[PDB]
Amino acid sequence: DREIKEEARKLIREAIELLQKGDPRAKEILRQAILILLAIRLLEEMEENIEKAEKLGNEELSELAKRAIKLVREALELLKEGDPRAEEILKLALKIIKAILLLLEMYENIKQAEELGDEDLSELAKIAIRLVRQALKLLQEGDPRAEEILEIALRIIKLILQLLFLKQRIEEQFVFEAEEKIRRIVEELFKLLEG
Amino acid sequence: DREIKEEARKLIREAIELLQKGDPRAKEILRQAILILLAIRLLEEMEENIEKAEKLGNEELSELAKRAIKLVREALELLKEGDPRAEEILKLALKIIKAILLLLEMYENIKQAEELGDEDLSELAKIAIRLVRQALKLLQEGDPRAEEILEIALRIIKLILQLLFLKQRIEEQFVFEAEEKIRRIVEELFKLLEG
Amino acid sequence: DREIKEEARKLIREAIELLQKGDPRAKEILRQAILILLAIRLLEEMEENIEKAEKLGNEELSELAKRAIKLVREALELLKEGDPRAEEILKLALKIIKAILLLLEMYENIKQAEELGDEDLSELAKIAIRLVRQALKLLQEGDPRAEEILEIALRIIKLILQLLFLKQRIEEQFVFEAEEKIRRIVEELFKLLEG
Amino acid sequence: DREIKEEARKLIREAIELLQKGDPRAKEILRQAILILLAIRLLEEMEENIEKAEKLGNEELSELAKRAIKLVREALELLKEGDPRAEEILKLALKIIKAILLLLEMYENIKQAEELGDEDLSELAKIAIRLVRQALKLLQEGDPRAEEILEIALRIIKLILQLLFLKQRIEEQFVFEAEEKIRRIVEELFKLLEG
Repeated sequence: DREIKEEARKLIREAIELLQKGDPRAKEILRQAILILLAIRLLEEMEENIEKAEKLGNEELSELAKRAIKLVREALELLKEGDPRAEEILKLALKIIKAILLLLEMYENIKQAEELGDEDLSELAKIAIRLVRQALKLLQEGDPRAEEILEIALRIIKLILQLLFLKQRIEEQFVFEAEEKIRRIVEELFKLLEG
Repeated sequence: DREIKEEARKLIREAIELLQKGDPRAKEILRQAILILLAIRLLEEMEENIEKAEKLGNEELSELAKRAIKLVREALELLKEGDPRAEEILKLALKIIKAILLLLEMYENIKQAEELGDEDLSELAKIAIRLVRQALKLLQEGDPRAEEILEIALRIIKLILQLLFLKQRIEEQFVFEAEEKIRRIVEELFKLLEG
Repeated sequence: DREIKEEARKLIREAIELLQKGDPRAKEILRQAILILLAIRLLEEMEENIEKAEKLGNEELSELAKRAIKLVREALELLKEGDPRAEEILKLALKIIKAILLLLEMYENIKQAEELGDEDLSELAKIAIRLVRQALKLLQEGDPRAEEILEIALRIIKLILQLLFLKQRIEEQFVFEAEEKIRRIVEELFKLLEG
Repeated sequence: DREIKEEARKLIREAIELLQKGDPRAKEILRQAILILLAIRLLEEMEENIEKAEKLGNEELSELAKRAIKLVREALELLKEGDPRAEEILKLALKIIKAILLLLEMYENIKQAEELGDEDLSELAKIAIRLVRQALKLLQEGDPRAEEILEIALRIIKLILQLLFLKQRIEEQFVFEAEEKIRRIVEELFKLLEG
């Protein structure tokens, strides 16, 4: 990754310190540089979240993490060469890793659900995890449906988290915000699924 | 209800574990499944809120709850078969139950107003309750005006709650946010009523 | 006012308990009733805010209050008869009274500024007060410019309050929100004044 | 500056106390007056923030401040005469000074990063500072790209601050809001850079 950080630093130097006197298009190079910086930070944190996953003891999430990591690094290596499709792939891969970290947070929360026995949330989260797996699989295959399924994965994950935070506040008007926002999430989810 | 939860689980299974290899339209089935899950949770909480209502000793709200419950369950049984109108009816019924739970919260608050003697809010709330009754009645009749009246019911209920929270703040700039949001609600209410 | 409250109650009764069996247009009457209720409450609070004004010892604000009160009551009496223009006039009068209460809050705050010697805010607030006076005068004349000037009055008042809250937080990132919202208010104010 | 404040007071007097009887266009003069008031306050605070900068011991920021101050004062003197381009130039100059104060806040925060050794943020901030320098330079030259570069300067600065506040939260769901907001900032930044 450090090599990638150095490549990013070179990109930023060319984009600004050199390119200020040159083509205004250098905004492209600047974009690539900042993108690489965000990606590097994201992977840096995710590699510790992998230790989290292993101590959380779910192999599905660990595989998700590892495949996503390799996806991102492959995308970075391709971007080092070019292939504008690398832009789309890198954005998608970062969104995926975002979703996987969010998944680990969700899973740690769902420990609470298991303690409660909210089997409804359990099955729903199972579908969510498998959905993310399907999105990762499609992305590995390059199917444009990667985004289409991923967005539904995200929306189900946010809904689940919303219900978990509502449950915790129940354990504690302070519940009104959730009763509202869950409705926007629900209707956006329906809008995506229905058309 | 549990049978309904099991039906929902079957729906999700067909929608994802099977349908991943098949028609992308499975988003429809997924939508139905998640919808059923939300509905089941909502009724589960509402059946306790019925005991709340009875201890609150208002028969109008109790009848509202019971008829809404039966509406929702009828809609679920229909959805088990099909009839795309089941989608509209189920959405409306859930919004209605939302409004009735909100009503119980409002009524418990309006206990404060009765202590104060805010007869203005009392009469206004009476109109709101009867409005909800009218919306439920129309929905029972299937008149498309169900949504039109229901939306006004909701907006009046939110306004009433806003004034109650303003009153509590008065018992307590911290009042500014209410002064703004009441204005937005008021002008949206007028926009609906006037056109 | 109490007679007006009773008239409002009659309006709501005709609008709902009677009108449910009749013309769906009853939303108009419902709107009028809710409007009258809001106005009643607003004047009820403002009459005590007049005592506030007199203890604050500014005759300009006191005259503003008295003329606005008479405006609102005249509009109510007109509405009792009809003349759809009463709708516009009543809305404007309520917004004006809102602005005058806001002014009293602003003046009490500006006591702090006088203690500080923020003569800039002092002169700006002078312009704001005179602007409100001009809007009230035009409204008394029925000039359509009443709204056009009033909106600028409001926006200057909000800006002034924003600077006062910023000053207090200065006495106290917790200042970032003001740095943003002042910018939005400023650019909206410019958009209104410039076109 | 005080002379400018007095000129602004004269502008407001002509715009309101005189102009109420005539040309509705006086909104222009009112706009100019309020604009001058904001500018004067801004410079008044920035001159102390210059002492901050010198105690912070960065000559780049000190030059930024001094050149921006002179820019603003030149623009004020021009606006005293006319040349509607003074409007654009003064708006840009104020946004620049805003960005420079924000920079000083960012730099004081980045003291934390230097303590941590977040060389990524360090290099990124270097690019941000040089970008602001470039925007100031172009503006001094009158190149219309002043705004185009400045906006990217601002967006990178906000992103950097967002990451610093996230880092502090890390030293402290409470992290969820940042994980959300950084995404909007990032995608807006990309939208600007990419088109």
